[PDB]
Amino acid sequence: MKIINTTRLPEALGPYSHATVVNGMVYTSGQIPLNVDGKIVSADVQAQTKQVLENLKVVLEEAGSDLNSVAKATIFIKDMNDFQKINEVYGQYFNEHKPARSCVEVARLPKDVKVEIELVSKIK
Amino acid sequence: MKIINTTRLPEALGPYSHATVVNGMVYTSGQIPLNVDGKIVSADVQAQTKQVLENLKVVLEEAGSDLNSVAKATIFIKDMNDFQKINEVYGQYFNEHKPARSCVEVARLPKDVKVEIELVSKIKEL
Amino acid sequence: GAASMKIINTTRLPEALGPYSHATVVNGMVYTSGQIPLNVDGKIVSADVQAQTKQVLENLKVVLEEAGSDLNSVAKATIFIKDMNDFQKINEVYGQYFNEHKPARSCVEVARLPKDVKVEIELVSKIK
Repeated sequence: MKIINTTRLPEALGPYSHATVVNGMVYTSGQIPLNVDGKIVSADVQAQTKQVLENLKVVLEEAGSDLNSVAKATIFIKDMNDFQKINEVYGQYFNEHKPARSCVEVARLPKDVKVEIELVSKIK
Repeated sequence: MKIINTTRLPEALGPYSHATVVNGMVYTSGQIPLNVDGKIVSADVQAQTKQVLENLKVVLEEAGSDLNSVAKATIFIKDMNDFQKINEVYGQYFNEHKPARSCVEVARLPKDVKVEIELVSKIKEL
Repeated sequence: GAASMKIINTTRLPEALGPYSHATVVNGMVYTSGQIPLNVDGKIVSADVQAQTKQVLENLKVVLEEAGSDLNSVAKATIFIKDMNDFQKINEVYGQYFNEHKPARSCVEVARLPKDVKVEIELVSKIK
């Protein structure tokens, strides 16, 4: 069991970590579109999707993995009408390597963000 | 990292794959009740549940797993008042083998379907 | 032919009625079913959200123990909730259980939970 916490990201306040690594796999926390100051970056859903994926890129790096090693993503979104915008940004991060995915519209996310994404990835 | 795609499902057009296999485990994408032509098969929630599970069966089999090898299912539904009906269909597929599961009602699913199911399963004999 | 794993169903909790099990153990990981706040008699324990969160975490402690795991071995939790206004109260209880070890987590507001409960939690854990 390894605990992954990096000051390269907005701190996990309270009782969670950015990721764990266990049995050769990285389990990330859900990322939301905060910058390193813990501010929501934009109201724009594309901009939020980018911040999320950038944050996750960092977690994967710090955990000993990368984007091309991701097995599964779960995308929780506030509006399914944003799906095409989100998908466009997501497809910039997952271009050649295409993980398994689920995407659902939830009722509400932390801090009223529009998109939250969690990954399961293999250690390199 | 093995990427799984099967021509018995509608083509993964978009940045995903029907499933991946990593460390002897299969992670499927969430399946929705589309046939191979990308069309929703029925409005009926039981017919949708059946199509989801048949779609998952083909993904598992293409990956070298099967429904009896499932570790965990997550069932996202549009209406909890349909739970017992969805449950009845799911129990026809998971009769002998009873994996772990969660089931929650979401606000909306892709293409306004009523049910989406993802699975984590183990590869047979390796 | 089926891939080898251990199915967990303990008499310490209300039976999983129908086509699921309390947990599975596969390739050194425990996958729990989502736990809702049912008491030893199978009933919703209380309307209070902190009582429900306690009951969920105590149920999950049971499942993890019976599977050969423990809270210190959890990789990832997902907390599904009915109302983000309960998050502070839920988090206060969660943090009492995950005080020394802090797993990866996601928390989302869903439209509805089984039995109209306010919180449901699932875990993925290592064998201890």
